[PDB]
Amino acid sequence: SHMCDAFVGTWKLVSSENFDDYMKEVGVGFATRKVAGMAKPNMIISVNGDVITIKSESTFKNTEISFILGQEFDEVTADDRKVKSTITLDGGVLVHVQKWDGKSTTIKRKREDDKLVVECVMKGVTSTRVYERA
Ligand SMILES: O=C(O)C1=C(C(=O)Nc2sc3c(c2-c2nc(C4CC4)no2)CCC(F)(F)C3)CCOC1
Ligand SMILES: [Cl-]
Repeated sequence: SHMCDAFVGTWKLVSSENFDDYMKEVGVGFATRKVAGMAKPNMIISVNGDVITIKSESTFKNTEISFILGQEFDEVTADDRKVKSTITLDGGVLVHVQKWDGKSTTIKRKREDDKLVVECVMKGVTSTRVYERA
């Protein structure tokens, strides 16, 4: 067992706040924002040895990353940015930093009660997306 075990499973989106504005800050175009904002993804998190896999599954699009904590990887985001990403565990929080074109955004995942809370931040704009077990 590992601390990361509290994340593993299949999670469904139950609430979203400020996501359109977060996407605007990131640079997502209008049509993608509208379709993304309508999505109700499932988030599937699994671990095999040192490799963590996170899959986001929705209508329109499925995206999946696999990574080792602390080890940078190149990532194509759901909005088609090519970014360089690093994910670490900081005091029980999974912290995902994405860098591209001199910009940065951070996505944090935290277990709070029976929820998986996702906080997305770009400059001063935060979006909070709450998932529950499917
Ligand atoms: O997993 C999340 O809740 C999180 C995110 C999420 O779900 N984004 C989703 S789902 C989803 C899409 C996007 C999306 N994002 C973005 C920019 C903001 C990054 N452009 O498109 C597009 C296609 C889809 F078919 F509609 C399905 C993004 C932020 O980090 C947590
Ligand atoms: Cl780490």
